[PDB]
Amino acid sequence: KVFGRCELAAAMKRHGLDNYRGYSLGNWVCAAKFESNFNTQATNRNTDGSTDYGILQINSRWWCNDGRTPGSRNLCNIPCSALLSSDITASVNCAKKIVSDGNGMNAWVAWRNRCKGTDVQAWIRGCRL
Ligand SMILES: *[C@@H]1O[C@H](CO)[C@@H](O[C@@H]2O[C@H](CO)[C@H](O)[C@H](O)[C@H]2O)[C@H](O)[C@H]1NC(C)=O
Repeated sequence: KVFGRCELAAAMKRHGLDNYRGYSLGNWVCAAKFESNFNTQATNRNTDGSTDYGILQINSRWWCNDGRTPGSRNLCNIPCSALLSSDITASVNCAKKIVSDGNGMNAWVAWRNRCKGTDVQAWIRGCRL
């Protein structure tokens, strides 16, 4: 499913991401925009053989099991395919663990490179949240 900008903002807010660990909602919407372009089915292979999954492009090397990343970790205790669901719940719960992992949103390279330090509020502008 490809979410609408405000549609995703609403879904994320409902799942308690607005200000989770001090990161305002716009940060999360911005990260999703550049990581997957709001598409829950996004997958991208990484250099070391692992793969990123979902709207938030979560890595199989550490967070989920895809059965093909020899010696990876599954810290979110879920199969990576669960991160591709039109229901973002699993992606949100796993992201909550990632952002609390000590490096905040820097875990998301698209966020560091294109969101961090910008007017992230523009991303939820116009939405009825
Ligand atoms: C993207 O890849 C990053 C590098 O592998 C990864 O960051 C690592 O996460 C580890 C989690 O146990 C640990 O904190 C390392 O110090 C850190 O470099 C990051 O989590 C990945 N991002 C996502 C969204 O999967």
